[PDB]
Amino acid sequence: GGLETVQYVRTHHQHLCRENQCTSALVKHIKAPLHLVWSLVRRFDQPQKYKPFVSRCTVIGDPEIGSLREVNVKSGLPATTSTERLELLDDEEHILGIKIIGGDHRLKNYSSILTVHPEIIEGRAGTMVIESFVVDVPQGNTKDETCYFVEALIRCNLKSLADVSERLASQ
Ligand SMILES: CC1=CC(=O)CC(C)(C)[C@@]1(O)/C=C/C(C)=C\C(=O)O
Repeated sequence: GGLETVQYVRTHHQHLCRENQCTSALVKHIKAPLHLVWSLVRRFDQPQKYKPFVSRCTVIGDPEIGSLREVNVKSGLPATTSTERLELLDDEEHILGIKIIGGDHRLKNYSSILTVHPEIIEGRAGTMVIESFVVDVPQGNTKDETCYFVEALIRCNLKSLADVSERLASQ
């Protein structure tokens, strides 16, 4: 199911990419009810409640579909700021899509789709999160390098999402 979407994206989808584009998917299992995980992920205006590298986020007006956020990130990264647009938010089906449309970083034409799914983990309510992205390969890099570096960032985000969710769940 999870491993299945990951194999389809890394193979079929990667086959569909432009030569200067790459794509992958990450799966994370989280020992918390879907309501808790979804309540964190859906907050387009508050990524810093679980994304470890976001220092600041500004949204003017309601964080509704089509809005923009400006995020500042912590020191130590090849970036200081990113402007991102909310492309999709479906509270009934639990799907979130974003596109990065500006900033001083190296990710051009980055789009992500994140979905959240209910499951059982050791006889308890759990949640599976799948996040997939497509992004351009910056000039002097390869698809592999770009994918692995972006994957590291998403894994940090989903691990932190899991930690926060499971902490909240134990209450
Ligand atoms: C942590 C970081 C480092 C960069 O080099 C680019 C950028 C500033 C966009 C970024 O916020 C990337 C965040 C990503 C890929 C996904 C997300 O947050 O859902």
